[PDB]
Amino acid sequence: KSNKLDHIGIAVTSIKDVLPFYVGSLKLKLLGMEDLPSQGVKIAFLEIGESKIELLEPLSEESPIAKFIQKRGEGIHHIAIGVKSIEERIQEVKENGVQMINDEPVPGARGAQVAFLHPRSARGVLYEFCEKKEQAEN
Amino acid sequence: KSNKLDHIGIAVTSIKDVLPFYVGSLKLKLLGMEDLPSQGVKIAFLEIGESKIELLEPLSEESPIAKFIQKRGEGIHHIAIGVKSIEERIQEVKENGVQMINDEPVPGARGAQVAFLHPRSARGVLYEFCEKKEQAEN
Ligand SMILES: [Zn+2]
Ligand SMILES: [Zn+2]
Repeated sequence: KSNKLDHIGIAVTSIKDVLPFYVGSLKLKLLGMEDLPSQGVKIAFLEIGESKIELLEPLSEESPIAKFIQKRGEGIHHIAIGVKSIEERIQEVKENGVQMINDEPVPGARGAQVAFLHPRSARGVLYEFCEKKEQAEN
Repeated sequence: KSNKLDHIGIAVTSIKDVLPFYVGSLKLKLLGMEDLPSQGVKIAFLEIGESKIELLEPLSEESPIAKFIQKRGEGIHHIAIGVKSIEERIQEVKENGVQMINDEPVPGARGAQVAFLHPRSARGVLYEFCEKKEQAEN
């Protein structure tokens, strides 16, 4: 409980080339964008209800996203679950037998602390735990 | 606007075999299940915030889900956007050049009227428009 659907990450070769579909056809609001050269990605955030769609564009051929697109093609990359305490959640899923890609949280989009669960624990789905500092008002 | 993230459909070979992960490790609440022999699927609904995760298990080898698992493996199948008027939304995206799998709504899970957009219009992502009758209270 308190689990939220934070976002869905979507691998694309070009944010610019899909914005006409997302903004023009689906009528989602583009919140903004960010560069994350440490993960080799540029990201665009689209609002969908209380969640977001995160469009992930590779910055170089060595980007994990470029590798994903090469092996699997463009499409849905991961589902992020917003959690209250990422350290405790990692410890709990590990105690229950889940294999992690990230045993310790790492920097993700929007200054969030993130950790990816191994798809082999989840029948081929890539889940991300996402802990964000609570910010609203003014 | 008024777009909601209704659910994420996830293809699995067995609902029973993944419930330990979803309920035990991720601590999502299992809402219930349904058989949809017309789409050749059994479905389990897990609550995640205001959205759901929809686990799709094929009922036979001829199921579109069985075919998907055969060609792509288990993993994320589609993202459903809840809309207020599905007829008008289909007409609008078509006018904007989106190719539909379903030009007319068809019966989906939970008695919803649904229509799938063609992944070739959306860079390999399968989107579903989902219109549900509004039900709460008592
Ligand atoms: Zn993410
Ligand atoms: Zn669906």
